[PDB]
Amino acid sequence: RVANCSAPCPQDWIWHGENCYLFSSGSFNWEKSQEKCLSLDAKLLKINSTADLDFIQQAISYSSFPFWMGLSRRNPSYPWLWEDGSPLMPHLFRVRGAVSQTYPSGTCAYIQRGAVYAENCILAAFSICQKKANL
Amino acid sequence: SAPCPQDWIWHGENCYLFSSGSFNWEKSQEKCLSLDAKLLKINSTADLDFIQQAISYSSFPFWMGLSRRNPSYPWLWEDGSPLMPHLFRVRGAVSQTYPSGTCAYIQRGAVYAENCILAAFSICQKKANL
Repeated sequence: RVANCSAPCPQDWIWHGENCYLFSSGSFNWEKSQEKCLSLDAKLLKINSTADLDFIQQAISYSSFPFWMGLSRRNPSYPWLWEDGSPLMPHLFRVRGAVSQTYPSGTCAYIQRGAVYAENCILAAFSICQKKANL
Repeated sequence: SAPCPQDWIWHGENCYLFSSGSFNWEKSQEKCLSLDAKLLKINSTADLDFIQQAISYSSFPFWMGLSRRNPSYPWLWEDGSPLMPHLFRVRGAVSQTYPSGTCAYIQRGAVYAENCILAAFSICQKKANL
């Protein structure tokens, strides 16, 4: 039961800093991508520092695909919030794009080619999960 | 004692790494050795599946440790072992002779034959500390 050595991260994940990262298998709407990470006892990507940003941009340099992050905005009236209920801080980046009240279930942000964008949560895209590294 | 270093992908008995630059087969092999690794070697259908998963989101060609001098030589990995019969089927330029031989790479889930002289990204692998 108590770990013989215990790896920082599970197999197929990527270890960097105090975190483990897992790249989605395919395209799913935001709500589902969220369910996928929660089921693994993790969460959607939350960039909380420059090092995280550097790592992700590099780990996603090989792709042109959109990767959902755990950031959403119910509608224009509301603010951009991460999954843990905390606000979006300025310094890191800006989410360009539309926040439409016609969108069925709010607006969600994704990362693609280094820049962050806004989109109808209902659409499908790849995602990135994250958990603290086992140390 | 961590299985693999940061940025590597721990899967089964090994660690895996996507290269930072696009080079010819020779230079790519040099780069993997420099990292105490070798070019990717697929020992089964499970290896291949894991690879495609990791490369799903990319349309780039990734060199692997498979090659031969010309169509008269069979496909062999760097270590000398042959290509297992039922793993995959190498497509593309399989009937040509290149001064620097024909090398293989994975792109879009499929394996192709190409002039070793050409550029491509690569996948390096090494044993994990278990």
